[PDB]
Amino acid sequence: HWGYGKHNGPEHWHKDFPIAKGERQSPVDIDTHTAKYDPSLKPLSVSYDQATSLRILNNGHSFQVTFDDSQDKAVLKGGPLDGTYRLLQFHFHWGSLDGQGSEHTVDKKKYAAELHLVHWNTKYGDVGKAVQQPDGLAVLGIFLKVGSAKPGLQKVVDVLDSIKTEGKSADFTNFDPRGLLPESLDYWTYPGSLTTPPLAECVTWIVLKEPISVSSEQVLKFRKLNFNGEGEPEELMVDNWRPAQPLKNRQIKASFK
Ligand SMILES: NS(=O)(=O)c1ccc(CCN(Cc2ccco2)C(=O)CN(CCC(=O)O)CCc2ccccc2)cc1
Ligand SMILES: [Zn+2]
Repeated sequence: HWGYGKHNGPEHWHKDFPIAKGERQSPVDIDTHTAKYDPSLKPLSVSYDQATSLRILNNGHSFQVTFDDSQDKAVLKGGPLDGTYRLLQFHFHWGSLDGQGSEHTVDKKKYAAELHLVHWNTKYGDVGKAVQQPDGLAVLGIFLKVGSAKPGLQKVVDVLDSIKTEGKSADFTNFDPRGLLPESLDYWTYPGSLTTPPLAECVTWIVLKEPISVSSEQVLKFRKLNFNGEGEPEELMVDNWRPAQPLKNRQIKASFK
């Protein structure tokens, strides 16, 4: 029922999910002058060498690549995190135009898209239990700007024709998510939430400072996806981003001076 349109978009979500007006909702604007360097943060550890991708799918609000999280293969540790977080899936949020699409903003600047690599804290045993914990998930957020192509994204782009409509999926094995990362792991971090219903307040956000560049042709292919299912009226999957939410009683910490 929820979506991104006028009658079911983010301004309506609170009716079914009252935590939408909660104390640690995401995304937020990152005010770079107020975020404070935290020398206590340890270096991020992104260990994706053994990642095992499974499928790519259109779920009606984004497209997502899933991973086998049956074992400690692709894991995120360090930075603000205590313990080990397993990669479950990645997906994107994007705009109808290059000047919008990201969920987080930087000094109110919106990027053309935002990649979310979703990880869960293995101390809770399974992701369903983790989403009920304030420290259950860690999402690594990476901004996309339009410029040069990202070679590591092309395998994704070239299969989107096969999952145009909600409910479609395809095999997507042997995809290496390391090809989606920027050079620098400098980041901002803050406690927040899922940015789609149920908006659970279970996420440590780690947002990389350095965007990746993708080409206009790559992002154009994102915008040809459909929110609707096959055999329904075509509604292009664009502007599937939640806007910045109030920061409230939170501090955004920087890993870098
Ligand atoms: N944009 S964001 O902030 O990065 C972002 C926004 C939403 C989510 C979804 C997180 N959630 C919650 C959810 C609930 C409904 C929809 O979603 C799940 O992952 C749920 N689920 C699917 C995992 C999978 O198979 O992928 C786990 C399976 C499970 C097992 C036992 C009991 C309950 C659930 C992730 C990132
Ligand atoms: Zn997301």
